[PDB]
Amino acid sequence: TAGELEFVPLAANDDETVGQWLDLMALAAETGPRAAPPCNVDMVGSLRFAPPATALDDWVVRSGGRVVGALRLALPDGAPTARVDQLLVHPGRRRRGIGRALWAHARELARKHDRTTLTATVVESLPSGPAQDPGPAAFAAAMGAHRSDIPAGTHQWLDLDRHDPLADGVPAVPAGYSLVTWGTITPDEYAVPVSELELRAAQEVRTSYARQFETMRVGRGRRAYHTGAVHDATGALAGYTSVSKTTGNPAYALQGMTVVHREHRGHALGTLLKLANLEYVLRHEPEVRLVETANAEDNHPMIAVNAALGFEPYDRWVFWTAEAGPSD
Ligand SMILES: CC(=O)SCCNC(=O)CCNC(=O)[C@H](O)C(C)(C)COP(=O)(O)OP(=O)(O)OC[C@H]1O[C@@H](n2cnc3c(N)ncnc32)[C@H](O)[C@@H]1OP(=O)(O)O
Repeated sequence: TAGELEFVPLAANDDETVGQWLDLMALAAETGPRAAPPCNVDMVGSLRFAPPATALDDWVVRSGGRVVGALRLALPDGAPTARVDQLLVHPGRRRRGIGRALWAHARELARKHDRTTLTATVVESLPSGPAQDPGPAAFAAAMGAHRSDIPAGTHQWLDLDRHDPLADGVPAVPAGYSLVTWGTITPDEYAVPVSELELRAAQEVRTSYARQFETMRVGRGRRAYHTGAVHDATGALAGYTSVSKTTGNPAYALQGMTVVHREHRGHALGTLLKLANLEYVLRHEPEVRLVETANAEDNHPMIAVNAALGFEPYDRWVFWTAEAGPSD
């Protein structure tokens, strides 16, 4: 084992290592999937602000005193899994065993932390979209992982220079409803409704958990655009939608989920929300051209509604699991 590679914990206040890790990512992305390039604010931020009720176990591996690879695990409280958020080898040092060594490290950490399975997201090909590097899938299989049975993510791209869903402007707001907007922090009055929109003083635990996500994203320098639909006669939150923007990459943005309350369906609110919030976005983020989103592949309509707005299916986010295995 030892000699060639050194395992070192990745720590936010370690400027040099952190720097070499940002560079590794930058270098890797040049020959990785289609993606917004890593944002350094977002990435250094991901070392200071963890998601709620989640422990981060981050590592770097070195050859000759330099970072040649990285492993980040997310450990959700209570759960028996360890999510592999990053397992990355310098693109000029692949096929020497590093990945294998990182993966043995991941299992040893899962085991130590009382987790029985590792999960990962692996980029693969869509049945008829553009062929993707098969390496990461063959690595996964070779580590002993299996394709899980939860349906994969259909990962889509809208490109505003090839289609403008706003060509006819934003549609008419249906009678009885008004629109509202907010930024990175949910207004006090919609906190509870947002959190319940898709379902005592258990609301506080909920509201507080959501607030930790919102601050995580700000800590990571992300801006966010929300549009809400309100039912005037009841003042109920009928639906909302969002878009997330990293400090980096002025041309890129992330399209979030669109939610519409069960009792307010049938009024094209979903398309209204998407279109109106996009208008909102471009007004403050005029350089945005490339918007990404992802849906459960098994839900064709939601995907279709996105296609109608010009998002095209690009690549496939497949879920894998593996056993942490015995310590003994
Ligand atoms: C669950 C996961 O972690 S999936 C991987 C997620 N990470 C990424 O996609 C990030 C971008 N890619 C990378 O960093 C690298 O391509 C990754 C992580 C494979 C790193 O792998 P490396 O360090 O190059 O591979 P490594 O040398 O450790 O092991 C490869 C073993 O797995 C398989 N394997 C690894 N890469 C490949 C590949 N590109 N094509 C085919 N088989 C591969 C082979 O069986 C290989 O066996 P060995 O050479 O005798 O033949």
